[PDB]
Amino acid sequence: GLVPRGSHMDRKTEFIECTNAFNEKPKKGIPMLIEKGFIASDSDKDIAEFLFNNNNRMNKKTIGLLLCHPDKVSLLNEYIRLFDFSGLRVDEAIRILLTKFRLPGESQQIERIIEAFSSAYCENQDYDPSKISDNAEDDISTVQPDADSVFILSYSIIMLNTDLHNPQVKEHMSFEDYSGNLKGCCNHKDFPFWYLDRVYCSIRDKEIVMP
Repeated sequence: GLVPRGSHMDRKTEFIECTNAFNEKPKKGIPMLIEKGFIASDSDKDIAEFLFNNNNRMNKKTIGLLLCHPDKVSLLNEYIRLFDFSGLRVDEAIRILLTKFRLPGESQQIERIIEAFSSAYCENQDYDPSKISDNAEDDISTVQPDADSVFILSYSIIMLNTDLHNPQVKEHMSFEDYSGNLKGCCNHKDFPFWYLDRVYCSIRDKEIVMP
C-alpha cells in the first residue's frame, strides 16, 4: 500500500537498524548484522568482506577504530588483503586505502594500520630484484621498498599531504626537504629521484582526502 517495495523497504529498514548498531558499538553491531543475515558468518573473512564492500554505508571512523584494535589484528589482516595495490606507487595505494575507512587519531592506532598496509602493499607487488634501478624513470617495477621502508614513506606521505595543503603554512615543504629527510629510507638506501618526485607532485596537485 504505502511503498512499492522492490524499493526493498524491509531489507533497507533492517540494514539501517543494523548499521546504526554497528556505528554505535561494533561489538553489538557485528553480531546483529550476522544474525540478520547481512554478514555470512562470524569469520574474519566474512566480516572483513562486509566492511570492505559497505564502506559508504557505515561510519568510516567507527570502521577505522574497529580495525586498529590490538586484538583485532586478525580482522585487520584479512581486511587489508581485499585491496589490490599491485602496480601502484605507495602514494597511489594510500589513496585507495583511505577511501574505505578513516585513519584513527592515536599514535599506536595509526601505527597498527600503516604496519598492516605496508606488509600488504609489499605482498601485492612482484619484486623481481634484478629490476632494481635508481633511474628507470616511471617504471614501477624497478623500485622495491620493503615493509619497513613503505611504512616510513607512508608516514612521510600523510605528513606531506598536510603541509602542502595547509593554508597556514608560510613556506610549504620543498621537494628538497621532503626528499632529503627520506635519505636512507628505501632499504637503507635512497628512493630514486623520480619516485619521490612523482609522489611529491601528485600529493601537491591533488590532496588526499575525506571519508
